[PDB]
Amino acid sequence: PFPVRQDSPLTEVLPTDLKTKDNFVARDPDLLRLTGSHPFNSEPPLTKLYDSGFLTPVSLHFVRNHGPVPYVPDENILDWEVSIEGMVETPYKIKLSDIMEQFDIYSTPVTMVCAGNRRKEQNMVKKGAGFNWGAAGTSTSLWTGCMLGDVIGKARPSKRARFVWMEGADNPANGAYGTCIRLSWCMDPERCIMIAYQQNGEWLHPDHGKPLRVVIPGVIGGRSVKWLKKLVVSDRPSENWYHYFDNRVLPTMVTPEMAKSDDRWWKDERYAIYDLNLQTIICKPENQQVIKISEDEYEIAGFGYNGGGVRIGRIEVSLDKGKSWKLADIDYPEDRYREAGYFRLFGGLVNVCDRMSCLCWCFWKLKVPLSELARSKDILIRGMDERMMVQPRTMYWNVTSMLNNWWYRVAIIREGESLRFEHPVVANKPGGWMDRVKAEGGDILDNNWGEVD
Amino acid sequence: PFPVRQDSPLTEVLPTDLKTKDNFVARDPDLLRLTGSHPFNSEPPLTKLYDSGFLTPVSLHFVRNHGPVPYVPDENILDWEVSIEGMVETPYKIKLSDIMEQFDIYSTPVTMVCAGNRRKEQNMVKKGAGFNWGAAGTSTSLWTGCMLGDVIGKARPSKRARFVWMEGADNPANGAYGTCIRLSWCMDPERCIMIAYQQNGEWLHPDHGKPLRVVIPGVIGGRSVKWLKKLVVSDRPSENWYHYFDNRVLPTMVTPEMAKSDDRWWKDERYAIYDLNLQTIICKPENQQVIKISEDEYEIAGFGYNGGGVRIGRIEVSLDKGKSWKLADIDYPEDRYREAGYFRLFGGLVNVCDRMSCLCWCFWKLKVPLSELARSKDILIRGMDERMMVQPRTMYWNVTSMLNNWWYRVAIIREGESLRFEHPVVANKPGGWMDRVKAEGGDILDNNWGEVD
Ligand code: MTV
Ligand code: MTV
Repeated sequence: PFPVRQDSPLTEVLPTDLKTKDNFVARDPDLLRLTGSHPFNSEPPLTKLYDSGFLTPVSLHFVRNHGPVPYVPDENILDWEVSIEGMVETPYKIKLSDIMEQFDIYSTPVTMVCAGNRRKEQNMVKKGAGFNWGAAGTSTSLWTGCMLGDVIGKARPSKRARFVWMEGADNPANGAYGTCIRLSWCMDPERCIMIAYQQNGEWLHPDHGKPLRVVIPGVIGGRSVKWLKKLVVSDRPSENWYHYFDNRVLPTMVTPEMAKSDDRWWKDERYAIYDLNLQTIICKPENQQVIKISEDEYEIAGFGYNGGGVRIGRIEVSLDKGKSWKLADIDYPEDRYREAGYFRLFGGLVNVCDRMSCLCWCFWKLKVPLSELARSKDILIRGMDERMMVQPRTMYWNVTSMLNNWWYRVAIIREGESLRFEHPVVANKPGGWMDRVKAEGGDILDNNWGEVD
Repeated sequence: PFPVRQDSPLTEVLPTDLKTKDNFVARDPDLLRLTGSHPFNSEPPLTKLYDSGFLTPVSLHFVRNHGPVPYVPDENILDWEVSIEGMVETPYKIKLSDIMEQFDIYSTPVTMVCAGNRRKEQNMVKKGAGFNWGAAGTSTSLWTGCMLGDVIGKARPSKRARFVWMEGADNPANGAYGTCIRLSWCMDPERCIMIAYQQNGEWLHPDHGKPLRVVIPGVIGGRSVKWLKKLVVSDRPSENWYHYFDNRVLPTMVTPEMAKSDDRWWKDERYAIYDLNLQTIICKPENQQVIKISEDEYEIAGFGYNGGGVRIGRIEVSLDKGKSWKLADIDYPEDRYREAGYFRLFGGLVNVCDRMSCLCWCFWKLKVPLSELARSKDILIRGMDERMMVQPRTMYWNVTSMLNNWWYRVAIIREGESLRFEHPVVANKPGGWMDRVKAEGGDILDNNWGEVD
């Protein structure tokens, strides 16, 4: 009735991982390494992400590890303990077995996305402090677990409390990875924030937080803390190093030099990222794909996602550099779950039907004549949400190069009787229109995306 | 400790109103008529809106009446009845006196804004179906009343219910003005949706819904139904004519001719406006203001507002056509109320302190050297919210020309030793850079805002 998937979890640790601190972690070879062999930060290839459909296989899900994966022995897992302390009436410590036994379990489709997705495009303009991501720093899954809200609810947060700090078990360079989320979001059924212990029917792979993680829909991955150990109800935001010095969109005029040499650019919550911005990405045609000109339709296609559970109302494609726009047909598989009423899946209640929010990505398609693309220099795509907030033409360059959501552009190159298509960049190799434009010497932030007229 | 204001309510009915169906309505002469003498749709002049500060005087508050104001005798007011029916357990009818006596009362600062604000700018490009608004289709007030949520709560909405229809007592051309809002927004303390019977300490003026109206913060005025009579809890959106055929941002490529000749462009909720988009507006320098060049700072200034209670994180000004940007200093008087804890005002609880949302506009300032403006063709301004959603460069032209939130541009005209400044348009007269550009024959949607280089 709606998408469901569980695959075989991988066994083979790859030679590259055998040589590394994560020597016990079986990882899909198709994932594209972005900080070398370790720590593991990866995205699937864009075509495999799209071709997988609404649900990304666990093994192709993107990984973002700031440091090494903490070793977790399966024969002890159920006793994995999490601490609920802070501005509560009744602090307590709960183990996973007791999470499972005492709280209502749900299973829920959730798009995850990294703050960094589409970062390389920023890097091509001006190299910042972050490693390249392509456009596939997103993956969608079914997550099974309880509601953070219920766990936190049980300790009786005080009236002055505003934030739930989360802290993991891992040990990145600057210590335990930790950040926070707002308390009332935890309490809001529409946001549906979980403590998850399964993903696409399987107990968590180590890269995805085994045994236990927070998953915060409509919010950057950065706030979905893996290998969860502490939850601290508080009146103010986290003071973890990783809350301050990562996952912020600093004002465009702030330079890497200014941010290195002034701590307090990082100490204003106004630049701290929670809810994602609206992104739309073109997947068909693919990077470097060639197609013979004819009188036929080609189905341009992609996906889009948004923040705060706000639905994307329209996706629009221009072949004339944004002078005119064509309305794409959007598909929202989350509505399949919504339409379907209550189900039990992987031992959890499927209750999207209780909500109106869009916690997941969606897919769009638009057929145009190959002959219309023949007369075009590019495909552009943008989305607008139900707040009538649209993606910008202009790039918002920022130090961490996060949340880069300016219109995604695929260049159309005429070659005799065919067309070749270039995406902006490939995640870990050259091969995009941006690579070309750098060789030509174009200013990518000019009004023609750095190209010649 | 925070802004408070109550003024004398006006008595004098103006000659123009004496001649009209609204012959009993005392109206401020400084307001600018936008559909002639009647129905009354007006905005204050931009400088008076800004100069009034955080709280707009009631008399200068903007009015949007689709038709005539229903006559309400003060000596009966308390018995004004409202009907709570629909998918509830216990339908009931409550009169105002009993609203006041039985529900908790609150007093709350709320920015209102019309869907149509900044519409003329769209009209200058291509004339649509809506009457010109300038940039002052917004006003901020203290509103006193109960929570829609509590009223609706008392009837016990059913589990399948998703929407609260609202219907007024007035009789526009197509009958009772009605629309809706989502039920869970009604239940959400952060949204803080009221049934208000006072405004800046005074019982409601007739233009603002006397005796009773809904006020929905962070949402377009259109959903804040005046002269309230029915509330209908329902599983699906309103079917009022005014819900369908007003207050929608139809896809840009949809023409007035296509929308006239196809009903169903208006029957997709995805284009129905609720939460406002992010707007920033420049108020200083004013329209046509002249200033002598010197080595002095000038304080560029304005306001901004956003939807869904999402704070505006940054306001940025460019003097170089958006190549570089300067960070403005934002002031948020709503935080004054937040910081201040619990108070009683006009018989209502001031409890912004309970919330983290921004339901109100904010003010920004930026000092630049007059000599830097001297070398510029324009001031541009944009904002970005805490969802890292920024206003667009590009205009989103649409049939009703609503929610036009592309960067607001003030042209700088060099005249010997002074500078003259032109805002895009004046609400009800010529006098802007857009008027000039139309006389020159410029394409306002081109990359130089229709101007010559
Ligand atoms: N404990 C912990 N350590 C991390 O380094 C860590 N990184 C995260 C980021 S930062 Mo980003 O907004 O820079 S995307 C993202 C993800 C991704 O989870 P995945 O690896 O399961 O896809 O989990 C977040 N949770 C974390 N939790
Ligand atoms: N009963 C009723 N009739 C209206 O014509 C009507 N118009 C509204 C609109 S449509 Mo717009 O998004 O086209 S701004 C706006 C306002 C403005 O209220 P004000 O006149 O008190 O400022 O109230 C809304 N509520 C209404 N209520």
